[PDB]
Amino acid sequence: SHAGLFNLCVVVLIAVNSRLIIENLMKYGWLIRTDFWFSSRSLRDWPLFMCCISLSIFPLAAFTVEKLVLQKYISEPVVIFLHIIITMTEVLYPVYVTLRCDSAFLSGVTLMLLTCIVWLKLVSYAHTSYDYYVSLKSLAYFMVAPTLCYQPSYPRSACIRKGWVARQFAKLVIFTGFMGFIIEQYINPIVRIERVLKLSVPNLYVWLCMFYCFFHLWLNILAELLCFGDREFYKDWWNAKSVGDYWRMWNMPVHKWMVRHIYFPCLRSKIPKTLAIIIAFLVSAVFHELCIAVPCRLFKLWAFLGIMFQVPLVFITNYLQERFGSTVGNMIFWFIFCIFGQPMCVLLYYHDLMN
Amino acid sequence: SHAGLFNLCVVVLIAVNSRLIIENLMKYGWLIRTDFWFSSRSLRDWPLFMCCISLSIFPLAAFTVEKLVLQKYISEPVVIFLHIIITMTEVLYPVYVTLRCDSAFLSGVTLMLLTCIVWLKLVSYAHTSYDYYVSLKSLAYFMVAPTLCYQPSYPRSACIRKGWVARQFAKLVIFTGFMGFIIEQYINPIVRIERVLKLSVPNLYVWLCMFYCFFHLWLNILAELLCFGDREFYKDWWNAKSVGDYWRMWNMPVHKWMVRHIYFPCLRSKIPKTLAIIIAFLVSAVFHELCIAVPCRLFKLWAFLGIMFQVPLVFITNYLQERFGSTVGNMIFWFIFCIFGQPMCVLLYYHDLMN
Ligand SMILES: CCCCCCCC/C=C\CCCCCCCC(=O)OC[C@H](COC(=O)CCCCCCC/C=C/CCCCCCCC)OC(=O)CCCCCCC/C=C\CCCCCCCC
Ligand SMILES: CCCCCCCC/C=C\CCCCCCCC(=O)OC[C@H](COC(=O)CCCCCCC/C=C/CCCCCCCC)OC(=O)CCCCCCC/C=C\CCCCCCCC
Ligand SMILES: CCCCCCCC/C=C\CCCCCCCC(=O)O
Ligand SMILES: CCCCCCCC/C=C\CCCCCCCC(=O)O
Repeated sequence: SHAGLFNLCVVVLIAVNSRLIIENLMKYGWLIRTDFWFSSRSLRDWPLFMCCISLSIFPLAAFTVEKLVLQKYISEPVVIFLHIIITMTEVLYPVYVTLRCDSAFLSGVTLMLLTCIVWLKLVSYAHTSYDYYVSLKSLAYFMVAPTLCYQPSYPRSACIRKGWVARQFAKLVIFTGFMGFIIEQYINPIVRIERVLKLSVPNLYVWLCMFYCFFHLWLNILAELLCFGDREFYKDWWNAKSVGDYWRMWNMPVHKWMVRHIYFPCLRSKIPKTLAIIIAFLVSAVFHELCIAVPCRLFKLWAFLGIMFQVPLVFITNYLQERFGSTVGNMIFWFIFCIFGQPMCVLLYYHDLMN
Repeated sequence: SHAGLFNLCVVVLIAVNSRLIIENLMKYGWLIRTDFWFSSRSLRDWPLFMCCISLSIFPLAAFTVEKLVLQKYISEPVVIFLHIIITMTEVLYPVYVTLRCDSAFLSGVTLMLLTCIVWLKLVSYAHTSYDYYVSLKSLAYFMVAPTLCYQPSYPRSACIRKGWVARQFAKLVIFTGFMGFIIEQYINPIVRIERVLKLSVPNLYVWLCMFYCFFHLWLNILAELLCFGDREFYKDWWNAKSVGDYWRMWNMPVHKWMVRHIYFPCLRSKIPKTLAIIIAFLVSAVFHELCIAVPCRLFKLWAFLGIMFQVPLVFITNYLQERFGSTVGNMIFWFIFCIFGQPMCVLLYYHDLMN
């Protein structure tokens, strides 16, 4: 029920290194100096964080495709064409903003992540129903809601616990600081066969702390502050028998965005392989490549090819899970997630950024 | 439900070191050389493993205190005196065997562990009921049963699954070999403030692998071969809010041996502190000191004082868990279990053995 071994990992990586106090060298307010964003309100990161506010205008377009009634100057291919156009400019504008304006790493990462999330929300709004109104602020709650499925009707009318979520925010900032410490003093000295695994041992813990920061801490804080309900935002992916089992429980918001893309809304095409393994993962590869490669300002297509090489890993690991046990299935998931996977998909870009 | 992060730890400590194959130097059948027992059927370990067979004769005595009916030549203090005597000689004979006969470490460890388990089984038989028979082989099943409570009546009338248990035995031998590898190449080079934690980081993983070997693997194999049922042999101790909570779910056999020692069979004395914290833990300290110090053949009383100083940690950590959070309570449990606890309670004796 609780965390358990995560607190063990945190305290043992505190205990391994000699910085037992927050003052490492001198005058450090946190346990690490501010290395994630730093600077101030300057022109380096000014258009990147002002672009995310611009991502509010694309839901505001899409409601004005649907709040415009369908007998009022719009026809049946026109509304789909407007939906495709207002999603495509929504993707293409922050890419141009991040590539033109030279900036840091994390500001581009959060702008691009917000762009991908807003895109998935937009596509889930566009095709989810039958065809001045009474629901004009439903899209303004779905924008800052964790789910990627429209008309949730999940109970907002509840007592907001101002407590617990505050503790969760403290856990969030201290684990982001722990992420920064592991990055600064475990991976940065390495950059300037088994050496790849020696390089990739700390970034697996960095990804584990990333998942604890976003899906358990941040997504529950977001579901609590606007009192969504703190719902199931993932299942037990850490005991993934296969990597295809990993993809269906690491992200319960994205998986419900996939069900319209796989089941009865998309069951009119009747194809097993491309509809689940290729184009549903082409979506995730595009919105991985945009999230990792555009902030580094070099396009080597490594995150895209990493996810597209992780696509045959589904077919290999499901059969290897059927062949071997659920133990060796999870061990081969952890090894294939460590050395050729999502942590290494940011290790390559970090090495290309810091060299 | 599954293991999850344990397979991650196994594969990441495989990936850290360069021995990616079982042939480390030359001719190694396992992934470590045979260092646990080794030798052969020689006179060094001959009386130690022949003493465990002798531990069968003390249940065979105790049934002959109870199959001898209380109207047949025995009175009410005499049966209790016979019970005390046949438990005390049961403890004191393998101590003399291990101390007189100079031998290895693990043979003494398994002899003393069997002595402690047989003692707890004997005490839980002497006082568990009201007062040639029809149940003459019940004590010969309780001897090789995981529980420490008498008259279980748990269903042996079931089909033994020959599968899974075999897989569990393969997991057991490979995790014992992985234990030997971590001991050989992570702790042995260290022996000849933060240096104590640098010494005690691999032994926490060694204890984690010991718990996975004994309580999840070996005890389920034992409960399968005799088709006991593979019952609850521990609960989630890894998310212990306190060490006082850790002691009640690390060992569900020992905890039910403690419930008769605390509740209604032993509630006639009505004392809160000594009946739960001192003399219910003096048992565990004595049968820790017999297990770790007698095989090392030096009596520095370190495991006994380690458990007895681990006793006030219950009183500190219950209030510190009421004060701080369940996250910080688990982190302080993991730190207080790492540096001054059961893994360090074998680290001191291993340092004194290998130097
Ligand atoms: C006049 C005054 C001026 C106006 C003032 C206005 C303020 C301006 C603007 C603010 C933004 C605009 C707000 C508009 C949209 C609101 C959306 C929102 O609030 O959250 C909704 C969303 C969560 O998305 C994120 O948070 C992502 C961002 C988190 C990144 C880190 C960011 C730190 C943040 C701030 C730093 C500030 C600190 C000080 C520095 C300041 C100096 C520089 O939830 C979902 O729906 C998703 C659920 C579905 C999951 C999708 C798939 C899962 C994907 C990934 C898993 C991998 C994640 C790894 C994480 C990568 C990084 C390690
Ligand atoms: C004519 C032919 C000759 C005659 C042939 C006969 C053979 C003679 C004899 C064999 C024994 C006598 C059998 C008689 C009794 C049977 C009892 C039995 O079988 O198990 C019952 C018991 C389990 O106890 C153990 O196994 C403990 C032993 C495991 C130790 C390792 C041992 C490896 C074993 C063998 C090695 C051999 C390999 C080849 C080498 C050979 C060359 C040298 O279960 C419970 O009830 C307990 C549940 C309650 C829990 C109590 C509290 C929890 C405590 C601790 C947690 C910490 C554990 C740390 C682990 C310590 C190590 C790091
Ligand atoms: C090694 C240094 C790490 C620095 C921080 C990490 C930077 C990149 C982090 C995450 C990239 C995106 C991961 C999740 C992608 C899914 C996004 C989506 O599907 O829309
Ligand atoms: C660091 C090297 C490790 C070598 C193997 C470990 C040797 C000792 C292991 C366990 C000792 C006993 C631990 C549990 C004691 C409980 C016994 C009881 O309550 O009867």
